[PDB]
Amino acid sequence: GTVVGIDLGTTYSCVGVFKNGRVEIIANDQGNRITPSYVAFTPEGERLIGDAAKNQLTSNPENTVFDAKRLIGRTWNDPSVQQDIKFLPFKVVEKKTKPYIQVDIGGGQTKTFAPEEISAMVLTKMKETAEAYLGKKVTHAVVTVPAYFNDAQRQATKDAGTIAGLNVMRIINEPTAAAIAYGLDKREGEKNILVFDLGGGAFDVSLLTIDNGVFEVVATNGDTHLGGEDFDQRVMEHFIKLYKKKTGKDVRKDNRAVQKLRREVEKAKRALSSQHQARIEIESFFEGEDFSETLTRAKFEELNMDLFRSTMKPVQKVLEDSDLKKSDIDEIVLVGGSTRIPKIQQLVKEFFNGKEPSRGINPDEAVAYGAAVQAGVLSGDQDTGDLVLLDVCPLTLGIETVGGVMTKLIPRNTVVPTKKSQIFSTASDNQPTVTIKVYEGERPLTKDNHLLGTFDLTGIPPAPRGVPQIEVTFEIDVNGILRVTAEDKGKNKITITNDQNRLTPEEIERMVNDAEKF
Repeated sequence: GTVVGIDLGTTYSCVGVFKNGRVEIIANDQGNRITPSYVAFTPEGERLIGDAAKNQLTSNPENTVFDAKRLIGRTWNDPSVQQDIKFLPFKVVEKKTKPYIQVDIGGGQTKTFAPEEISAMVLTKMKETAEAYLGKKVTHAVVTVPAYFNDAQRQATKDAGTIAGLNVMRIINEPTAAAIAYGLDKREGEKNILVFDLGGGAFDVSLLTIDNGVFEVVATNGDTHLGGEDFDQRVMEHFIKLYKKKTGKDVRKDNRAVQKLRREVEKAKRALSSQHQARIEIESFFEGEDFSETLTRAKFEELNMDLFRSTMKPVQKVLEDSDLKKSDIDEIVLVGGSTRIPKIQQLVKEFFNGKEPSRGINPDEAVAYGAAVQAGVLSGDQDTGDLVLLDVCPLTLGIETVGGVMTKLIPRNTVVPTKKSQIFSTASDNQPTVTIKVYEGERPLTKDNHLLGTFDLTGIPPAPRGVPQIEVTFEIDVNGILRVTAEDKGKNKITITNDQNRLTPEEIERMVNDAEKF
């Protein structure tokens, strides 16, 4: 059928379709070309998704869910998850070592959701938006992820797609999608394009070469827990502390107070993109008292300056990894909602010695636009023109060798799909199982990198230590997701079992079925 492109964002999502020779970004039922990544359950049992969910946050905060993009593919004990919990009104509980979400779905009835199920609801809303515009069912999609997403975050996004009843044909890295929006139909030779992608929750920088519809990522780097949400938390914290100093009272555990502050902080941030001061006004803030304060642009900037400045380190790294200087950059493409912040634009400009970013790019839509073009290509639409993408893995994959040392299998910035094979053997006589832990990251020792998964090579026939010869192949697919397989080089196929913190097959089937009821 008609394959859609969905930008699944932390705070906002966007859907496009390639039709009649061009991309159309599809407006939702309220006329908005972006939709809040919010879900809510009214006290009466109505499920709200998008604008309606966000609009009732302050009256029903404990049963309004958002920020799921910063919870998927993470463990409960991740310090980033524990940071966000302080500013999230909904209950987050540990289940299967992961942050699950508990809400009241109506009439006092508790329900627990995996964060993938929240993202599935958002994807369902984006699918419905496209279906209303197209006048037909949508079964297939290209869905975006941050370039710096790890394996678990990628797989969790695909699982969200599955739970939404979508066949996710391709997971596309956000800056790659944005590069397509910039570069589609340009015949300007080969150019070095830097995409600076700072959204509601994640930060990516990618350097690409673009040449007449051929897009190649040379290097990428970022931080999947740096964006708008962090800047909002800094301002919320400022005003929580301001109230503490004024009254002596702590509002941090009052969800109504904190989320009313969130609403106002969002509006102020938007206003401060064009004004130098904004008013924070809350009628019934805490214990019958109102809240009435000013936020200057200078204060907003001061509260966030360390975070704003931290965005230049990934830019530095991508230039080094690509063997390019600042002066080799032909265009700077700014995408993501946080690139509307004047100070962010100034810092990027100053970092590039006064160079102006590319005009004609809406930072809220460019990623969706690119996703819709790639969806057009995967639908066989010739009006997209020749469109070739070469993308990379963001993180070095490795294994542990003697001394806790990170030993490389596949280095960062390798074009995918790619594979690496290695022979493994046993450490003791008659050992029936060999366990291999795979890590993601650039640090010297495995303990300072991220555990991707534990893989057990099982059914190894009895033999003396060191005699078995098992060739394990580690393959990263075009989506950026790892598959591990094994062959006895001495019955050829070796059964591998893995633990990668993924939703179980039973979970996914149950969650798919539950979603179909809505």
